[PDB]
Amino acid sequence: MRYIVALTGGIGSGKSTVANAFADLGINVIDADIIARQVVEPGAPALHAIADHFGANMIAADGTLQRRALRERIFANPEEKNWLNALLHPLIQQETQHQIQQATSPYVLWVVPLLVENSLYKKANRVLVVDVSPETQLKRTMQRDDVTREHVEQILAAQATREARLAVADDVIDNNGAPDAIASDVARLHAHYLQLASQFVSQEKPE
Repeated sequence: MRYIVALTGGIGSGKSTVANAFADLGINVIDADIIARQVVEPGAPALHAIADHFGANMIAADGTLQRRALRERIFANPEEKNWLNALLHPLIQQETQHQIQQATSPYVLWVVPLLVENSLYKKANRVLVVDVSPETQLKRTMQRDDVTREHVEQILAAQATREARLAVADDVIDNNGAPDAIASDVARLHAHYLQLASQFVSQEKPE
């Protein structure tokens, strides 16, 4: 049984930067997006039901998914998008706990961009939020993606607010100024998490 520390943050908060810092400390990272990408890769059951629902030509000859192609027709008929979820959802769910169970580190870092939006913090033991100013969010996204300021702002208005994230955070790490000052905080958090991880299974009283 692994202690699950969930990580989340808005677009451009540098989630990857924080996750890698924990990775360097020996923690296994389970990214929610990679999980989502794997359940629809060659061999996966999800490919099948896709061909049965949307169509046979949904899956290329080499068995791989026409990922960027499917993403089109779905947003062309967004009412099926909900369907394409009841299918992948339980699978994502299964793969995620399968990889939590496979981790050997004292605790795992579960990076969930939509932690707040999908209330996935209800499945975490600890919630770490990487926090930055909305300004920084705009800045970094206007460079790493080459988009207008009103394009990112349009995204921000679609994700949970900064405050909504802080409302469910157990720990918060500041990341709006050089991916190096992070070292200090991660080390602190990491030390505490090991502490929590080693005691949670047999702890008689909360905290």
